[PDB]
Amino acid sequence: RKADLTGAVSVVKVDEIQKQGENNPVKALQGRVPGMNITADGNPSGSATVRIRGIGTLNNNDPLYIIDGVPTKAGMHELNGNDIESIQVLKDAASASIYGSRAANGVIIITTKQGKKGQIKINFDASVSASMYQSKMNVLNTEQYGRAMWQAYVNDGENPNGNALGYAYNWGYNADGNPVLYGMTLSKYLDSKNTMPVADTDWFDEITRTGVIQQYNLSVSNGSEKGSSFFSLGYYKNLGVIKDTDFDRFSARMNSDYKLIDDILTIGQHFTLNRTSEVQAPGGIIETALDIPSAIPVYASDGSWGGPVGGWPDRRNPRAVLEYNKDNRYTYWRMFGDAYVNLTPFKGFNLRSTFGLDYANKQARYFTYPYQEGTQTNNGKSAVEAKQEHWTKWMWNAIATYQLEVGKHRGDVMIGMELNREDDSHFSGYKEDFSILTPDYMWPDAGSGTAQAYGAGEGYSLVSFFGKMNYSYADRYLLSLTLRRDGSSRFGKNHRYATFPSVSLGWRITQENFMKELTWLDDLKLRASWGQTGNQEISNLARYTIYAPNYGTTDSFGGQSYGTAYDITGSNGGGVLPSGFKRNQIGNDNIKWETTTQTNVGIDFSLFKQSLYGSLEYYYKKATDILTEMAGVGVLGEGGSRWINSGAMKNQGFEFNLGYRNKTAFGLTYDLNGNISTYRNEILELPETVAANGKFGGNGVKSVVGHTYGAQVGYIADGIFKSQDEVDNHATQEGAAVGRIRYRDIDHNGVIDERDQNWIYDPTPSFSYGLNIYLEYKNFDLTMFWQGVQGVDIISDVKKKSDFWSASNVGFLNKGTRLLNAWSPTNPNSDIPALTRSDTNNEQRVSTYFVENGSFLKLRNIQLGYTVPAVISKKMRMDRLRFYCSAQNLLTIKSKNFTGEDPENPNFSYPIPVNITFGLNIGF
Amino acid sequence: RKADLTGAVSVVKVDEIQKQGENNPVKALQGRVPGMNITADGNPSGSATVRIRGIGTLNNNDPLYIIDGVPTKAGMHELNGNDIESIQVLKDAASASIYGSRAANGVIIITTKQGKKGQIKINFDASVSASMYQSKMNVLNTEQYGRAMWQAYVNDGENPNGNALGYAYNWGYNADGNPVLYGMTLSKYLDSKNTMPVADTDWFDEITRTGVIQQYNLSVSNGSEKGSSFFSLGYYKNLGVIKDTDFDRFSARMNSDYKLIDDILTIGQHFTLNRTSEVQAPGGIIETALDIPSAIPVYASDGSWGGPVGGWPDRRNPRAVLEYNKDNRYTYWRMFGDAYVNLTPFKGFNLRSTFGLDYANKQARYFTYPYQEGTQTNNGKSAVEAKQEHWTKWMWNAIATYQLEVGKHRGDVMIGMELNREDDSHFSGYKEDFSILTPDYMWPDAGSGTAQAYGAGEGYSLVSFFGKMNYSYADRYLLSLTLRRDGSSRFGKNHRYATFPSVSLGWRITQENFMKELTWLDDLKLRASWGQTGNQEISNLARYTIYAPNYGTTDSFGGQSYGTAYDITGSNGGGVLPSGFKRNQIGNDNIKWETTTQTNVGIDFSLFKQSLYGSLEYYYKKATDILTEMAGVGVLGEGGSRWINSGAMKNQGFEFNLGYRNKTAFGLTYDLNGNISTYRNEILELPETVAANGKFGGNGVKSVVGHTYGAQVGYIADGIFKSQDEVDNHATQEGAAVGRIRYRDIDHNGVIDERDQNWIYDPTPSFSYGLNIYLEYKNFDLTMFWQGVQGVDIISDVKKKSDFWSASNVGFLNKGTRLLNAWSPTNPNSDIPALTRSDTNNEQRVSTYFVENGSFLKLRNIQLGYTVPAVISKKMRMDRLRFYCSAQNLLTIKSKNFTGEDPENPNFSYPIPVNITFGLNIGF
Ligand SMILES: OC[C@H]1O[C@@](CO)(OC[C@H]2O[C@@](CO)(OC[C@H]3O[C@@](CO)(OC[C@H]4O[C@](O)(CO)[C@@H](O)[C@@H]4O)[C@@H](O)[C@@H]3O)[C@@H](O)[C@@H]2O)[C@@H](O)[C@@H]1O
Ligand SMILES: OC[C@H]1O[C@@](CO)(OC[C@H]2O[C@@](CO)(OC[C@H]3O[C@@](CO)(OC[C@H]4O[C@](O)(CO)[C@@H](O)[C@@H]4O)[C@@H](O)[C@@H]3O)[C@@H](O)[C@@H]2O)[C@@H](O)[C@@H]1O
Ligand SMILES: [Mg+2]
Ligand SMILES: [Mg+2]
Repeated sequence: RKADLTGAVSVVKVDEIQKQGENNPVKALQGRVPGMNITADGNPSGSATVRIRGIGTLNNNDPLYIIDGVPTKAGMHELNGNDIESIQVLKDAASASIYGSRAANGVIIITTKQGKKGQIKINFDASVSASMYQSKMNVLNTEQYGRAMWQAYVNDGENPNGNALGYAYNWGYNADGNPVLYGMTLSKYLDSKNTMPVADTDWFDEITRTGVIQQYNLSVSNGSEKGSSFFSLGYYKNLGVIKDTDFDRFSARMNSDYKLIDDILTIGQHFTLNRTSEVQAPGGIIETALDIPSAIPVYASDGSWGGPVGGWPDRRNPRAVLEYNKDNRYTYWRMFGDAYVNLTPFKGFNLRSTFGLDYANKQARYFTYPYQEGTQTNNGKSAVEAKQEHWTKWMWNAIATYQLEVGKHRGDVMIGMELNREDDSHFSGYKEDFSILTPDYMWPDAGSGTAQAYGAGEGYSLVSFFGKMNYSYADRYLLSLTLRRDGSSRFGKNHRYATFPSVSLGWRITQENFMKELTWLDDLKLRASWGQTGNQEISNLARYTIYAPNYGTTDSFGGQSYGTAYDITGSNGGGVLPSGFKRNQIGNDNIKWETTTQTNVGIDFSLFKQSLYGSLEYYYKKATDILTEMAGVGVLGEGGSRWINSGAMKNQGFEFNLGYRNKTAFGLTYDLNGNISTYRNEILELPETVAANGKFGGNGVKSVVGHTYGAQVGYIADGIFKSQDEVDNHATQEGAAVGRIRYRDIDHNGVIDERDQNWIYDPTPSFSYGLNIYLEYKNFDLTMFWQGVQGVDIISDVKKKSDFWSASNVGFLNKGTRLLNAWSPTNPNSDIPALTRSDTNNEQRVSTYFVENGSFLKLRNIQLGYTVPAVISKKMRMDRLRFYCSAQNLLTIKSKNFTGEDPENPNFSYPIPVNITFGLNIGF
Repeated sequence: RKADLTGAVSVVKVDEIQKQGENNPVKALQGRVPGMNITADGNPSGSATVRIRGIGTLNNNDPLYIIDGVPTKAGMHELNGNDIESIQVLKDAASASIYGSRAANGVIIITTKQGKKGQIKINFDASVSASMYQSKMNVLNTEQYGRAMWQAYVNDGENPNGNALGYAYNWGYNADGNPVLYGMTLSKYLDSKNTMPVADTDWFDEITRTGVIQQYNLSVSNGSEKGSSFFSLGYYKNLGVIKDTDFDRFSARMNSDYKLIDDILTIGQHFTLNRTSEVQAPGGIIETALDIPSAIPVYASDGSWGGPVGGWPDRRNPRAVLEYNKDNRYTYWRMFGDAYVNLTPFKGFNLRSTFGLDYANKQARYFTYPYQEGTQTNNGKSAVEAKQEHWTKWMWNAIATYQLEVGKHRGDVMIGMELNREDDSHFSGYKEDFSILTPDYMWPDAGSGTAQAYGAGEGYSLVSFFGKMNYSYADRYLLSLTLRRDGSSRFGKNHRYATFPSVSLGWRITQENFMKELTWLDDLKLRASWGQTGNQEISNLARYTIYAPNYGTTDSFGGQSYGTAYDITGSNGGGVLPSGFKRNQIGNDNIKWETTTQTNVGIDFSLFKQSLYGSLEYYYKKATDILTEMAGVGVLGEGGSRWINSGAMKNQGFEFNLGYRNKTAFGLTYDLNGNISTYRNEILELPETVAANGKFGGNGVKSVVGHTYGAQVGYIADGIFKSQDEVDNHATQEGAAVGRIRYRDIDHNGVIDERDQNWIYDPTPSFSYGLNIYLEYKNFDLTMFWQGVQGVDIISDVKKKSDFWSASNVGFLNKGTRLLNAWSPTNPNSDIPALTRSDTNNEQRVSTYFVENGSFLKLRNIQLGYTVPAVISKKMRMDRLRFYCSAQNLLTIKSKNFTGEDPENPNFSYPIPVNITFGLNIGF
């Protein structure tokens, strides 16, 4: 049962959602909804990025979740998703407009479990899972690193014995004169102090482990004619594959409703409390682990943490970083409550007053221990940072609804007034100069150094007046008209309020009398919708020219703190220096709402006695007057960024969902759910400065206007130079040599320069598809979900340090194993460029070499279960007893062009592990 | 129905509690419970101090509240007391031992409302009240202040015109030579800059207002055979009489219970969330208002805040202080949840697992604005202090109970394991050097001055194993035996655990067959109890020798910060100075539990068909091995304080409760509830240093051992010297003169010295009584509650600055009106000493002059209500509709000896106002 019946509505089967056993219900529906992209890195929390109907705006694209009628934008990883009864996604502007003013990026409706009338039930779910690392990046060992360094040295013509890294090479020349390596030897200690012995260390294995996930839920519901109630307690814990990273969550949900005065009066409430404690991996931990060479031992001779010495590259120990970061635990309390009252003066009139509250508390204590890893140290810096953050959102809604059933005409008229208020604040203290260096002793009162205080606050408000009218004729013709008047505190008084209309039409062809003989065609409906929605998801202080007294107490990297504090006297400090103000941004009083117009056409069909159902959708989204933050022209200096309505986004998309469920003669019930979606995005208008800096694409070389959002311009790599004759024949370029990347001459001017660039990267897949198979046979239920993406290109940063030697910010870094298969006179059948120590050809530039085919098809979740027969369960008095074993991310298929692994996450972010889970469900 | 039936249990009628309309339910029962003292200053919050059975320990005496089986010690002002169904107070150690290990100071049982089976109900309560200031302290106006100053000057023999305060006196001598004042004149401006004009300002009226209190509660309950539920929403707001002080609170409570598996399994939960925002009055605001003379204007000539100039005393403007303190608003979130599960393997066995959580969050932002009030200023100091505090308590309880009903013998055997864990933390940031000086701009990131960070954390744990056995023979002989094994983390391993037994006996005389003819005697029961309880309410870090790195970042008054930071180089600062550690206290590994033995004897009677009921109780409490924090001997220096078991407290008390309810021929129902209680406290053992410093009494002159706790030693004032002959006849003393206080010579040595002191102050009332009258007549209900205290002495600090001139730390301060009635040759019929400018006689010493009779009798709450007749309510479909008007603290009677006002609060704390309230109750 769709709650709109005339728009693009996707209903998610919650039974399959809980089968995957994911903490975040959103992450479970990664590819089960057409026109919906869910990206998850794989960290222990269920945090993920959601994109509905592609990218339709230049500001934040987070969709507006709605739970029990309360809107929000926070992630669902911090909420208990196991007590969800129904999930509805509103991807159409006309359908989602009536649910709030923040429906620009789509609306997701989440309904919590409630006690069913006339029965009382309980459900206890237990789940234990083991997570194993699968995308183990292959890196060179000590011998492989030495061989690669020797190959680079001999390719560059330098003496390999002058590496000054403890490597002694016994090598010679073959008959053809190509250098050949016979053997290598290493000094026992990398330094002259004999404190860092050489060893073969698997850093990826050292920093990874086998995580343990435990989930325990207990829900009880009780219904009655005078009311109903529901109480759920949930516990979740996930240990990440990366060491010293974990996330656990307690959840308590209480829902109830009461009917008084012979069903005239109703009072209901839905409340939930969550407590999530998490230790997160440090930024770029995978990058640090990959960069550090395997020759560095984990522990030194004296038992201290190992580190680079002498000429080894300046890379911190990933194991020591994880050990020091294990105490950076943050606690998050989530408060999601709602109380509603409903009154019915007569049969057709309803008045609902609803109050919703969302209170978020975050407390963190970050520690900075003194470390000395060889030549890497922080000069004995020890510090503590105690941070507190508060978020408070409250919403009040007044709804008046009238329904009439006169003749064959059904008419619903609803009006509503909504008020939203959000207030955010944060404050933190910083202390230094500790002695014991333990979490127990590291408190700000126990410090003896410089102390700093930080603190900020902000907020906004929303006012909405909405009206919805629905007309139904003969249960065959449906018309919907809605109007919205929305205002926000982020705009000036002149442009505070804006009006948004939406219209929807629907015709049930199967109800027409001219096809009564079509018994096979059970149902057929054609619907169209044209709607307008408003977007204002911008900075709260957007229309004000912001001047702030940035003294310079905030930590900055590279010294570009831009603080305002100068020793005008010239006493080299010693006190409070004079301060001032700096401009953060230039205000603009002409900013207004961003108008997104959505046109949707849908065909819903159901054939063979409601067995073969499906829907086909075509949508066109056009966003104009987009509030974009343009940067300064260059001479305007600091604070030149300002918000302006100079954007234009276009999205043309197709979606197709199909489902076929049927039994079998011998007792097998098979249900197949197929889904496919495609979309095309385009940028039509953009400010000149934004197109020049290329923040939305183009890399600052060409304007992204007229091209897909996120498209990147780069060079074209036409293979590599296999001979000097090839170098001479090709157009002249800087750094051209044998074994180097050959760049195509686009304009045929005879020289390779900055103008030989074209559009090479397009982050738009050809189509994303999903397939869910459910089989029931003799109390055995098997679930199998496949998700695939075809026609998508990906930029691989791992390739930059796996296909080249010394292609990073620093040299002598550890590289990938496939680097051993580089081009050489001995091995001419290779496409990887020859190893070198100097990047004369400048191979770090953006080109088609780093663009790979991201197409993949992976088994997201497979589950085999056994249900106890009813007679045994009744003998044990149990209503239901089930067991199941599942595998998540067990198998995947990638393209041959993709040289790396894990096409979903081809970057240095958190890896995606394989989960093996065993679970039980009891229905006492 | 008492939940112990064999111990000292007080049942509080909740219907009368809600009649008073107080935010704190505890404050409502100020004198309705025998042997229970409730002290409330009168601030907008319902904060109050509770003492059960007198003072029985030298450490914190706060009783252990229990709500829904969850123990706590936080005040009930932050919780919603309007949803309470029953209140039980356990003042006996034997009865309260089984409810927790913190029952040393008594246990209060609070039960929340639950849905009654088979019905569904709603109650809406509205209340609007006005609070008016009644205890307006009388202070001298400009003319009265000038007259008093002239009288003091002429009494001291100095020239009154040399006061240098702008007062010019035209005065002369009478026939007898006594000076007489004819007239006075004042300069228009108190300063030479003509910026502070003279005016007659009523500071008490200026800083006080008429407060408004609003209360709105809405509760709904629904019961069924399969479970029950209850949901309550409450809002309270109180504006204090002192300006810029207020307290509001939102409360949401959800209770539910479910019965599954044919009543074998039960799952229940009780949860409440509270949000209290409060701005409190600054410390000593009443004292500051009284001290400042009335001649100081509220506003200066230029419109700025007025302040003293020239020779006027250094007193800050109370109105300006209140105006600057209005932004010191703190927010407090309270989380009180509990979930329990019960299983019955068969008829007589029960297993209960209960988990309770108490989470408290406090966020405050204190502002320090730059002020310049005449000569009073802070050198333009502006600062912000952002403080965050977290408290987290969690308790787990496992209870196994068995009941047998064999023959005439009833046997209950219960065992239980309880675990408690409390963790507290706090951190704050401090910033300075602000420019705009508004709450919006005052944030730590916006500051430009020195920043400080403070932070601390602590906690403790409790483990308890308890067993209770109850035996009943013929429903006539009752025996109870309980044993407790309690351990805490605050002690060492050797003395971690302690054992506490308790025994109770009871005999129902009315059940004996030898008095079957006593029809009038409906019921008579004699009970006795002897129990032992453990007390460990001490500092968490009590057994450790504490060394802390107190750098000196904490604000201190007078410069005694005791920080550890010295400029050993001698560069006058300019950086981080070297620091160290200091000893806070000396540890003691021999500390153990404090053992309190309570012996109670009770007689419960009920006569005339359960119409005249009552109870008489006698209790003896003996606390030994009391954990007291003794100070250093004097040469031990800092950190000499340590915890030791060297205390002994004795309490002998009597209580009597009576109640008579009866109807009348013409239709009047009268219920009278009388209560009386008395107690005597004594200290038997105490450490020598504690007795020497006199922290528990004696004022450091004589040991408090063998005397009542809090007793004070002082001189004896035998009137005043009315002539020189009286001075000559009396024993010689320093400062003796005509009109000065005469001090009795106790030892008859002929000279008044420090040894002429005796016990003068005893803070033990002779008896405290209460009387509640409830009258019902023709739908009119009248409630009248009187509370009286007799035989209590009070030390009046107001007298020190109302009966003397220049008796404070500084001179020329405003004094009371009664100071005008001082002794003089013109007015010899007076007991107030003659005015003087020099305290040669040293009248500031503790003496019987400042000891007054604190006996009082006040109408705590009177309420007249009208209930709509049932037929009209049914016509309007309402189940109940009632209105009421009430007065709180309307009338009081004091003793003639008490020269001041408000005997309950005779100090400079928050005043107690008169409340006039109108309320309505609706039962839809
Ligand atoms: O600084 C960028 C870098 O650091 C992070 C934190 O690791 O961001 C710092 C700030 O992000 C905040 C502000 O909301 O929250 C993000 C983290 O807190 C969590 C807790 O659940 O999310 C809070 C809440 O806000 C979102 O993150 C945004 O809508 C939602 O996803 C979520 O519901 C957690 O998910 C985030 O890690 C604030 O807490 C930090 O000060 C990272 O975000 C980023 O990588
Ligand atoms: O410094 C003494 C003087 O100042 C007060 C605050 O005005 O105490 C200062 C510190 O007391 C703290 C520590 O708990 O709380 C007291 C105030 O906060 C409130 C908020 O509801 O109470 C908090 C919580 O702790 C109790 O006070 C003790 O168990 C409980 O009553 C209550 O549940 C509020 O009631 C108090 O005013 C801390 O907040 C301050 O830093 C006063 O206590 C005292 O007069
Ligand atoms: Mg070219
Ligand atoms: Mg003497």
